[PDB]
This record gives sequence, C-alpha cells and structure tokens, in this order.
Amino acid sequence: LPTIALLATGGTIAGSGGVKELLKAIPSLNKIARIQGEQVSNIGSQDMNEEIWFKLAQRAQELLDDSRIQGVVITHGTDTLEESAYFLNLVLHSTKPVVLVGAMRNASSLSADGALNLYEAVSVAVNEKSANKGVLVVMDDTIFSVREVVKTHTTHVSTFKALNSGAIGSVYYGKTRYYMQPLRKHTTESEFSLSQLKTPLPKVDIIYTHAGMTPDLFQASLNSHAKGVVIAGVGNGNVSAGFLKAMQEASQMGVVIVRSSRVGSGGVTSGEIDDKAYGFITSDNLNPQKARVLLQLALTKTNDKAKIQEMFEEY
Amino acid sequence: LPTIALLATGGTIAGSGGVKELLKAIPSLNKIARIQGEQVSNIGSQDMNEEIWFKLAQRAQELLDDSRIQGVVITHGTDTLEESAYFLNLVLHSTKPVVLVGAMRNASSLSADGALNLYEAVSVAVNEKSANKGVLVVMDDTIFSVREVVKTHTTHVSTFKALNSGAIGSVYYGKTRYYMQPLRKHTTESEFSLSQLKTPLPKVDIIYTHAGMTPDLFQASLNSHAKGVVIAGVGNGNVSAGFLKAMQEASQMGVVIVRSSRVGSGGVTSGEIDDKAYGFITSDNLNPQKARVLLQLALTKTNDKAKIQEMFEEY
Amino acid sequence: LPTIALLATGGTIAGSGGVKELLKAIPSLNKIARIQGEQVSNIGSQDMNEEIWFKLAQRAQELLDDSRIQGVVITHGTDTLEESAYFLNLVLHSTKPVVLVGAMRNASSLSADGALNLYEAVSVAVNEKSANKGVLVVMDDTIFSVREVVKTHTTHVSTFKALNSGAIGSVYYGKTRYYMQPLRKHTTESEFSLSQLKTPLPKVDIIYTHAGMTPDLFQASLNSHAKGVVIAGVGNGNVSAGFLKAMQEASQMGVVIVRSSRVGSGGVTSGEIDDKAYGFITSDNLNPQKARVLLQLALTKTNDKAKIQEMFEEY
Amino acid sequence: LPTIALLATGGTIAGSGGVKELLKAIPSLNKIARIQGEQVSNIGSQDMNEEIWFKLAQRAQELLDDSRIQGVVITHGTDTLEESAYFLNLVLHSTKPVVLVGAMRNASSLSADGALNLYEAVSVAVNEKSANKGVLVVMDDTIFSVREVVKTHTTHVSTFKALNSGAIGSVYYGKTRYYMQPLRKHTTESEFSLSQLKTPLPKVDIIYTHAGMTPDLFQASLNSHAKGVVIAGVGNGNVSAGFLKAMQEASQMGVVIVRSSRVGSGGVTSGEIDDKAYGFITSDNLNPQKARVLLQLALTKTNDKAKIQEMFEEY
Ligand SMILES: N[C@@H](CC(=O)O)C(=O)O
Ligand SMILES: N[C@@H](CC(=O)O)C(=O)O
Ligand SMILES: N[C@@H](CC(=O)O)C(=O)O
Ligand SMILES: N[C@@H](CC(=O)O)C(=O)O
Repeated sequence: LPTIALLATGGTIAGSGGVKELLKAIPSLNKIARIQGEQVSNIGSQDMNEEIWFKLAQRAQELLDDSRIQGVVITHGTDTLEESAYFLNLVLHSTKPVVLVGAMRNASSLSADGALNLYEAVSVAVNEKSANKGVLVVMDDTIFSVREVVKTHTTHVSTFKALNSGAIGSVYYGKTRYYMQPLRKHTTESEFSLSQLKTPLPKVDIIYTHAGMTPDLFQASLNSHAKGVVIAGVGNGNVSAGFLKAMQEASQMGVVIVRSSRVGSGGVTSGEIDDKAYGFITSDNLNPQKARVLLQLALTKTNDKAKIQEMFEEY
Repeated sequence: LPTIALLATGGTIAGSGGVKELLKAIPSLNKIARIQGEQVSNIGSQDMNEEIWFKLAQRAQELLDDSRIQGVVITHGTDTLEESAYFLNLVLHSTKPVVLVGAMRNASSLSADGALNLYEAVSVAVNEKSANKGVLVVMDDTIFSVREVVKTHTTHVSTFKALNSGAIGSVYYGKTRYYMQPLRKHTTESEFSLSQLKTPLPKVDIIYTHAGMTPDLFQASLNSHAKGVVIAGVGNGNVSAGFLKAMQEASQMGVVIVRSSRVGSGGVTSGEIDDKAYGFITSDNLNPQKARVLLQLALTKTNDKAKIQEMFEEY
Repeated sequence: LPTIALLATGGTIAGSGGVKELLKAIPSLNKIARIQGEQVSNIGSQDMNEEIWFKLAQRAQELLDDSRIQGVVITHGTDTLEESAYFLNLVLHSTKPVVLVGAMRNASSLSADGALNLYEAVSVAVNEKSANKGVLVVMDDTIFSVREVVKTHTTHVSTFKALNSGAIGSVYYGKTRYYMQPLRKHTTESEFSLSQLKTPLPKVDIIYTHAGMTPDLFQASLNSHAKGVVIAGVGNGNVSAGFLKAMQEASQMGVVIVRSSRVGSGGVTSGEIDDKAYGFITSDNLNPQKARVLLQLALTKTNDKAKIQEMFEEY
Repeated sequence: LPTIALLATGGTIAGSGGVKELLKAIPSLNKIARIQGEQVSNIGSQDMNEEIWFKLAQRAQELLDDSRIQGVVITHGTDTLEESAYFLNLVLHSTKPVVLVGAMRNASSLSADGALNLYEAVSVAVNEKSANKGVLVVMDDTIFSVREVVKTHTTHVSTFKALNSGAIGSVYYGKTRYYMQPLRKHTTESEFSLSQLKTPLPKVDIIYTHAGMTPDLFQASLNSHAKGVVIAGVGNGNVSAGFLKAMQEASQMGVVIVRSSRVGSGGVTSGEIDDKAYGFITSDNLNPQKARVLLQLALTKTNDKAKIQEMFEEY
C-alpha cells in the first residue's frame, strides 16, 4: 500500500464534548493506505497564525521530499482552511498530492460529516491523477483547487464552494474523477519558497467598507505600520471620495494598496477608479483574505507596483 | 393611470461617458403610470451617507402620506443598495409599495440593463399585490425583499440574490407574480420612526477577521468612540483567543458587540462562544453591513443587550 | 410531551446492507415528543405509485383529524419525495404540520445523514410556528415548502433546493426559524379532497424534447388513451414545428396539453407559442413531474382549459 | 486584423417583431476582427435537426482548415445550443477557437443582451489563449466549455451554467481571462470525424420517469426501432421494478440502454442497480440530451457495451 502522511492541526473534525482518535475511529482507512500520523498543533482554525503556518509548511515539505511518502493529508478547522490552503499552494515545491480536509459537525454529533470526508481525502491523496494539480481541498464528496475554494455558509456541511469557477473533480466513496485542470501558477511553478521566507511576514490589514464609511480605521492601520492594506470595497472595489483621497496619500508614501471586494465573487477591474493614476493594485477575483495571503508573500520580494500586479495576474 | 413618484439618487443607472433623461429614454412608461420625478441627489452609491438617507426617507414618507401617490420608485447605485433598502424597510411607515432599482451596466453600454429594470420596477410599484410586503428591490426580472437581498458579484447583471431564502416573486416584461410573503417585521410594524431619529446616528464600525488576526483595529474603533462594533467573524462568527479577550473587556465597558460573519450566508449561533456569558449579540442571518444598520437604529432606543438581541430576532 | 405520528414508507433513510429501527437508533427523540410509529409501506420511492399515495393520504388525514395528534412526520425515499410532497399539499385538509424527510446516504454508511434529518423533522413538526404553512420538507438543516422543493443532484446530501424561490426557514439541531410564508393555495384552502378522489387517477404522460425531436412518442401516448400530456419543452416550453402540429390536433380532439420545460427552473410564458390560439396550458414555474400531479387532480374535476389554467395560477 | 468566420443559424439573437443585420448593428466589431459572415440556416433552435448539424459542421471544418481563418463564431438559438455545442466538440478536428453565442432577449427588446454577447464572443475567438480548449460557449460575460454548459432557466439572461464544474473563464467588455482547462477529450483528440459519419444517425429516444411510471412509452420506442434509449431516471438513474424488467429484456435483445437522470446535475453511479449484470451504461455526469448526442455517435462505431461505457468515461 502507498504511504500517506497525515498532519493534524485541530478543528471541528477533532471537536467533541487528536491523532488517533481518527484512524482508530475509521479502520477502513487501512485498506487503502499506510498512514503515518503526527500532531502539528491542536487548535481551532480561528487561532491559526504565521508560526503554525511555517511549522506546517516546513514539515509538509520535508515529508514531500521523502521518496517513501506518496502524498500528504492535512486535517484543519474549516474557518480559515481557505487561507492555509492558498498559502501552502504558493510555498510548497512538490508535484505530489497535498489535500486539506475538515468537518462542519463535531465528531460526537448525530450524522457527523468528518469520517467520510477523511476517507475520501485519503482516497484522493493516493490517486495517481491527483498529482500536478496544486494543493487540493476535499469536502462533501467534492475536490476543489486551493486558489478557488471559499467557505460560504456558517453551518452547512456543503459550505465550501468555488464561486468563480467550480469544483475540479468529484469523489464518491473513494471513487475519484477529475474534469478540470487549474491554470494559475502553483507549487513547483511558484516563485515563492520556504527557504527564502522568515516570520514575521509583512503586516497587511483588511479594511471593510459600507455606507457612511470614513477612513478612520484605514488611518489606524497606517499608524500601526502596515506595509500593505487590502480594501474590501463595495461592488467593483469602490470606496467613498474621502476614502479614495486617503488611499492616494498612502500609496504616494509607499504603502501598497490592493482593491478587493466585500461581495464574495467576481473580478475587480479598473473603471470607476483609475488604478494606474494612483498606483493601486486590483485583486483579480481573489476575496480579501486570499488577496492578503498573496500580498504578504509579494512584499517579501518587492515593493514595485507593476511586479505585484503581475503576481495577481499569474497566481 | 396611477401616480408614481420617482426619486432619483444617482448610480450606474444614470451613469454615462439625472431625471429625465430616464423617462425621456423610455416612453413606454407613460402607458402604465403617471410619473412624478424628482432628484434627491446625484451620487455614486459608494458615497451614500446618513444625510442622504434621511433626506431620502423624509421625502419618501411625505409622498407616501399623500393620498394621490400610489407608490414610490427609487433609482440608486447598486453598490450600497442593500443597505439603503434595509434602512428604509425599518423607518418608513406605509403599506404602499416602495421599490428600489439600479443597473449594473452604464446607460451608454451595449446591452445596458437599466431600461428594462426601470420598466419592471414601475410595473411592480403599480401592482395591487405589491402592497404590505415591506420595501422591495426589483433587479433582473426578479422581486426581492429588502431584508434578504445582497449584491454577490462585482460585475454580473444578475448580481442580486437572496442567499438565505430566495426571491419573493418574478416580473417579466411587466407581468408580476408573488410566491412568498416576508415574515420579519417591516414598515408599519416597525418600532423605528423618522420623527424619533436624528443625525448623526450612533457610531458603529465593522471589523474584518482572518488568519493571524490581532485586535489592533478593534481597539482603534473603541478609541474613536464607537458605540457598537460588528465583527465579521470567521465561519460561525468566530475569533481568535486574543480577539475574544478584547471583546469581553469592551462589552464589560458598555460597548455593544455583535458577532456576524464574513462568509456571506447562514445564521450565527452561540456554540463555540457563550454569548450570554459575555453579553454579546448574534446577528441572526444578516451580513455585517445589514447588521450595522439595525444596530445603529437599536442604539437610538436602548443599550440593553437583551432588548437588542430581541430586535435581531424580530427584524 | 406532544404526540407525533410517524408514518414510514421506506427509502434510503431505512436503507442498509422499517420502524423501529429508527427511534430505537435515536433515543434523543423521546425528549421532544411521544412518537406513534407505523409502517405504511416498505419500498424505494422509485416504486411509489397511486395506490400507496392514497393509502398514505387516507392514513395521514385520519391521524390529523384526531385531537390527540399534534403533527405528522413521514419518512420517504428522496427520488420521488417532491411528487408525494406536492400531492399531499393538495389533498390534505388540516392546519397541523405534515413533514416529509429522507436521507441521501444509507443508514450504515460512514457519516449517514438520516439520524440528524429525522431529529430536525420531528422538532419542526412539534413547533407551534410550523402550523398553517402547508406540507413541509425538512432536509439538511433546511425547511422547504412542498410546492417549491426539487431534488437537483444525484448524490449530494444537500440535493434539495427551491430553485424559483428559496427555503422558508432553517432548523439547526432542533432550533427552528421561519422567514417566509408560501402564498399559493394549499391544504385547507385546496378544492381537492380525498373523499372526492378515486384510483386510478386520469392517465397523464410526460414527453421529453431535444434536438431532432419527432412526435412519435407523443403519438404513442395518445394511442395509450392519455387524458393529458405534459411536454418537457426546450427553453421556454418550446417544440419543433412538427411537434406543434401534433399538439394542435391532440388539443382539438380534447386531450389536455400542458407546456412545461426540461430546464429545471423559471416560469413558462406564452410568446413564441400562442397558447390561447390552440387551447394549450402553461405550467407556471412547476417542473414536469409536479405539473403532472396538478394536472391529474385537475382532470378529476374538469376538462375546461380556462379552469385548468386558473388552477396553475392558484396552486 | 485577424479574420473570423461568422456562421449564422437563427435564434432569438436574430429575433424581432439574419446577417447582417448584426455586424451592421454593432460597428465596434470592425476594430477587433475582419468578419466573413454567412447564413447556414435561419431557424429557431427548437427546430434544430441532424441535417442542419451536418451542414454546420461541414462548413465549420472547411473554414477551420483554411490558413486564412483564425477562428469561427456561430450564432444559435439558446434552446438547443448545449446539444449543438457538444456535437461540434466531438466531430470538429481543429485547435482553432470555435465559439457559440446566442441571446435570451429578442433584438428589439429594451435592454437586449445580444449585442454585448456577440462582441465578447468575437473577442474570445481572436484571443490566442482560446486555442486548444475545445468548443466554447460565451454568454453573459462568461466562457463555458461545451461538455459542461446547460440552459437552466426559461427566461433569465444568466440561464447558462456549468452545474457540475463551473465556467473556465471570464470576458468583460472584451477582456478575456482563463482559469481552468477541460480534461475530457475533445476536437483533435476525438475518435469521431465527419468523413466517417452519415445521416441519419442511429435513432435514440429519451424516456422521462416519475412516480407511478410504467414502461409503455419505453416499449413504444423499441417498436419504433430505436437503437439506443436514454432513461431520465429518478435520483441516481433509478426506475421502478416493472421498468427495470423491460430494460433488462431490451438490453438482452441488443438495444443499448443508458441510465441518465432527470435531476439536472451529478454523476450516475451503479449502486441500487447492478449495471454490469444487465449490460446497462451509466451516463457519467451528462444530462439526458447530452448523453443522447454521445450515444448516437457511439452507435455509428460499435454496439459493444464495454467500449461504449469507456466513451462515457473519456468524453
Ligand atoms: N471553529 C472551527 C470550525 C470548524 O472546524 O468547522 C475551526 O475552524 O476549527
Ligand atoms: N458604483 C456604482 C455601481 C452601480 O450603480 O452599479 C454605484 O453604486 O453607484
Ligand atoms: N432510491 C432511493 C433514494 C433515496 O432515498 O435517497 C429512494 O428514493 O427510496
Ligand atoms: N426559441 C429560441 C430561444 C432563444 O434563442 O433564446 C431559440 O432557441 O431559437
């Protein structure tokens, strides 16, 4: 049987009222792979931070570099799973499958979703076709690419969706089928690597907008020495006149400003705002939290606005 | 023919490269109603603020109180339309139809959506069945209730959706059908009224959350004398341990804290956070920007957490 | 505790590799209601037929008429659940809650969905607010009205959706909230009643359409003495020229022809076809299988096309 | 400028109350391509048939083989556009872009969608990145692959969706971005070619199922010398016991039986039906009308059930 490393971080999948505990609860896993489990952390994903991301990434890369390891499965809380998944997609250098999985119902709930989710996740990680597709997220019988996947609902077991594109494949009781290949750069084609990164990453805040908005929190972010700011703008990345004036002054001072959107789907374009006039960056179709991940990494490399915009076009 | 008042505020529906200009561009409107048009403002809805909301609401109420006016149509930019619509739903006291409408493509675009949107909006406002349903939003052949409607995409003409419930009716080239009646309190059943409200409304900020979150912007909001704060939490209104400690201290000091979600749909429940232990409010299934509207209004009446939670259950 | 009758018919909820078996498997049910269980049938819902519908409806009505019964829960396979639910919505005369529930994963599956589905279903049936809302379907933490609900996916646990409107409420671990009230006639306001109905119901076939369509199967339906035919037309109920000519001749001969759509959502309108010229009926926004249910019932009352079209506008 | 051939077939895009008429109505097209227009037919797509498909395919292939032609755009009614698109995806042998486009509102409607749809379609056809992606469908600012795209609503301008996967790219006022590459075989990798095909194609009927189903129409299809039958089954391709017995006898007699689903999305699996025991084929995640297209083509090559099932796994 193929050897799979299972890296546990915590989350509702391990919620109750770590490894293993899991594996012990699903003996059928032993028919499809040899599992090498370890505990990376034991937290709710609401407490996920850079220190854990780096520990997780370093350990994953070490295992991926081992010729005896065929793939890696990571159990993770669902709340920030989309952020961890995108971070790993950009920093891991391997063609072997890396699969994140969680659960929306705690392990002792009636009709808990975790057991079958974990069973498919392992099935996807051992499949030959899962290679070279970047970091994957397997939830609710569906296979998503890391760039595209978002948590869309507070409580539904089907909360994960790819709002701009769609799922790249399906998995039903272990049977895996792919229909689509992601085109944006990932993993081995990424210019980012762990050996070139150090904690802390550059500070990047996210500012929310609404009717009657004022730039006071935006100014507070600048005062706190933010190196970049992602704006969750209204509609197509829009902001009030007063907000725009503050953004212009910030960008002139060398703070990198990214226009994203609070709406949840679709690309941000120039149009009502002339981004080239002020040196702003548009966040493609990434939501604010994924735009922050890419911007934090970009800022370790460069402050050049043209180069950063190119990264948003490629990743 | 029935008399309809048309109140124009600006937006992409009146975008190019006010009244009327519109009406002049759609002569077929004269077959279905007598239109009394006026300009309330001429702004992008990204610049919407309390001063305009109050001017708009006062004028709408005056017209609704006139026995010669059968209904009111308001043209508005799409970016903050969901916020204005919910504000009006809570402060207008009439059973007559009030309909908001906008356009996603500017008036001089190929295949501009505004003309047909405005034609249906007027058709809905003159329909007898449109009475007693609260404030309505008509976009892309669909009729939505003000509480439920959200802009979900940056650029699509079908951007408006009701993610938690659904549309209450359809309108196709003026032909109107209703299938559902909203149950949450609105308009005439609302405890809020214009004669009891004054500008400025209590200050309420919205704080976004993400992996590696820190309460620094939250603290800045407190320092700026916010009376309430809406948290756009991860998943089911969740926050990091450090954030929770700051929220606890704030609530003890008398600042009203509402747990909402960044995810975009679903209700926020107690569960991982014991709201009753700390005096926090959960925002039902309202997104952060609509939760802010209700909280601003609540704070003109009371600071009592139990009473505010009841408002989130009723409105 | 309130008394609830549980009527079991079969389905994947009782699938393995009847009552009770269920109840025995979920002891927490005893804390919320006194359950009176009985087996109406034990079949896959793919084998559902009129004989079982009548047995089920008669038994449900008898129980609903009993002052000791507070509500009725019916366990049913998911494949034809939307058809049974709509049939009951039209023939049961009671204001007490009737709730249908099923499961997408068999009872011995990892992460089986049936237990929690049944727990909520019972919770909805005992809730005072569930009265006067017509027949309800509870699946995957969601409450749907019988007219609107459709199975949209072959295998997903979240397969049920209301594509034209939306869910009327939510239920999360027994906690029930309603947001919308259905407006189309149901239950006590229905003109159909069991005491006026006999098996067999009038024969109604459904004909599918596609590119290169020919009316040969349509003709076979006529030859088999169909009293009505529902056409699952392309787009807005459309058919080829040759098909239209056959439909015209059929309608002239007294066969009732209903134009529905294969597409899955939206209302069918006159437009490319002048229904009034030929005496055709349009199926509102009902899909072909629900249009068949209403037409079968209509045909027990009348053959008058104007009266049948009015039924499609009211139910 | 690049030369694009525009092949017009009819449809609502050319509806009123052919070429050009179109082009004449959109002069901005001349800035992006040299257009060579011709009329292939002038029909509603509800009247689409094999004779027109073959004329259209032959003409498209001839143009694609011309070194002076950079791409082909086909205007088509929306009702059967998904069927024509999939047929062309399987029979055209070229890496050059072939793009189908239509309109949901007639050309003289307020806010007609056709002009901007056609402008993007041409923009996609001239883009270098559009090559090698199979046949494309461009509607409502979105780029879909031919295998995946379905019409889901009777009247909405956003009616086209890819329910199992998602859109492969976006186009906004001519600006094109791709995010995904289709993996199933198409165009140059297809084993089907025009030079090996003749009209009429083998007869294949589609049978709809519902509660109280009987195999009478299925038998009528056999009597009409159908070579294959696609069943639009309930849920996961399911049928009544009586229907299954008829299907078994048919398959034993050499008629090829494909289990599809009426539900609209998801793959059909073996499970409740042992397909291998009876020689049935499952239609992957194709809906009944697209399964019919592939089966008609399969039957020109072979009657071998194993080989036909492999085609459903590859195309
Ligand atoms: N708060 C939990 C939610 C979950 O896992 O579903 C976490 O993200 O760890
Ligand atoms: N920014 C514009 C967008 C629109 O109207 O579509 C506004 O909201 O006024
Ligand atoms: N074929 C099964 C499917 C299910 O229940 O999920 C039935 O409808 O009985
Ligand atoms: N019946 C028309 C519908 C459309 O084009 O939108 C056709 O398919 O030709």
